[PDB]
Order: sequence, then C-alpha cells, then structure tokens
Amino acid sequence: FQSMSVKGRIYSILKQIGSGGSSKVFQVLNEKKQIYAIKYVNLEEADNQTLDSYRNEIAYLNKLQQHSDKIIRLYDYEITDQYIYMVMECGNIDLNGWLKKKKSIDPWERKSYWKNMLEAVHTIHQHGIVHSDLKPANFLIVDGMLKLIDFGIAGTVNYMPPEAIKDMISPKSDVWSLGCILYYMTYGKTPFQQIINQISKLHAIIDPNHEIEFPDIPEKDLQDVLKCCLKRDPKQRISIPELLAHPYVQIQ
Ligand SMILES: CN(C)C(=O)c1ccc(Nc2cc3c(cn2)cc(-c2cnn(C)c2)n3C(=O)OC(C)(C)C)c(Cl)c1
Repeated sequence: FQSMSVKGRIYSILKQIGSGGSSKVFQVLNEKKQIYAIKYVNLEEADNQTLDSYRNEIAYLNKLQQHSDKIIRLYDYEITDQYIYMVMECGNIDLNGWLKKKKSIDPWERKSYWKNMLEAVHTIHQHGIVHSDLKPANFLIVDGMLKLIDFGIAGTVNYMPPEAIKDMISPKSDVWSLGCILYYMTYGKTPFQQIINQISKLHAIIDPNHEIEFPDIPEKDLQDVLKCCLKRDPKQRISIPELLAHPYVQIQ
C-alpha cells in the first residue's frame, strides 16, 4: 500500500512482481487509477561499469519505443545518483511462467507468439544489438501479445547457441535461442532438456554428431522452421528476415 513519486506523479504499489540484485519490479496504480509496472533500481553499491550498462539499456529501451510495439512501453523514468525508477506498461505474466503453467499449447497461439518474438528480436538487430542470451523469461504477455523486456545489456543454459559455448557472437545466435523457445512450444521440452548433467549438455550442443530429434508433427512448416533454426553452424542457420518470409509465419 506504499506510495511513490516518479517525476512528480504519484503511484500506489499493489504488489511486488519481482526483485533483481538491487532491483525491484512493482505493480502500481497512477492518479487516473491506470495500472503500470515500476522498476526500482538501487545504485548505492553499483559501480561505474554497472551504471553505463543501465544507462545504455534505458536509452535502447527508450529509442526502440518508437520503432516497434513488441518492445515494452517505457512511459516515464527518473534517474538520480542514488536510484532509477522506470514507469512501464503492465503485462499479465512472462512467457517462461506461462509455458510452465499451460499444459496444452494452441497452434494459433504458438504461431502468433512466434511472429511477435521474430519482430522484437529483428528490431534490436536492426539497431545493432544482439541479446546473446534469449530465454522465455525475456518475453512478457501484454494483451495476448509477446513483448521483449530486456536486451541482454544490464539463468538456464538450454537456449545457448553453440557459438556462445565455442567462446571458451552474431545475429544468427539469437536465431538459435528463438529456435529452442519454439522447440519448447512445439514439443514441450528444450532440444537438450533430457540431459540433467550441465557439462554433458554443453558437450551435446557443441557436438554435431549429437542429432537433435525433430518428431513428425501435423505442422510441416513448423518442422522446417525448427530444423532451419537449430543448425549448429551459424553460416548454415536461417536469418531473421528469411524467417519472417517463411510459410510458417506468412501462410493462413
Ligand atoms: C512472478 N511472475 C512470473 C508473475 O506472475 C508476473 C510476471 C510479470 C508481470 N508483469 C510485468 C512484468 C514486468 C513489466 C511489466 N509487467 C515490466 C518489467 C520490466 C523490468 N525491467 N524491465 C526493463 C521491464 N517486468 C519484469 O521484469 O517482470 C519480471 C520481473 C517478472 C521479469 C506480472 Cl504482473 C506478474
């Protein structure tokens, strides 16, 4: 029931959505009784390298507002040397939680969600940003529409591209990750969710002789997309602009 001020405007805290390191996301009500999400960040113990990553992701979230509606709306913000307050639109639940709750996944729902993720990840790519770490928790359902919460600028290994393991990279990295999200939305498991051991799992994603199973499904376009996304060589892997012109996304 605590009330906070962001650029003069008063917000009434309804519940706490989540809490990062020195971060806290709340569900709030404004003076017009409209519902929003306020992210509070504590800069007390935050270093100069940390502050720039925060400033950069805010500016990117700010610029990409205009270019796409698949990026979470940033209404207002207040930045001081002590804290950050970001006033964003409120979603229902994140894709990671929603997929964990829903036993059955509708082909239309899946297709519509796939379309959204491609548009969001395409937008960040256009501006030169590659997330490099995509998991369903990065997406949020806002009125039956998937939206991108972060840009990997400011954690499960199942969605990692072989190139991220080989750096022990490029816009094609994000394609691999999106491929695993759709694979979970198609089969109900991640390509390597079978492997409990993390080092045996990492050895499998990097290995080409370890064949990923693509069971026969009533959706042949969905098979081709999954087969196209999950190619270990990023040069051989399908691009986002091509994925957007794919029959799976385009045909009724
Ligand atoms: C605990 N979970 C999974 C929930 O039930 C849940 C998850 C998400 C919810 N909505 C929601 C979450 C939201 C936002 C707007 N709405 C904005 C943000 C946000 C935070 N940083 N940035 C750059 C955007 N956000 C957010 O980060 O939510 C999580 C903490 C759950 C990931 C709500 Cl209302 C509930």
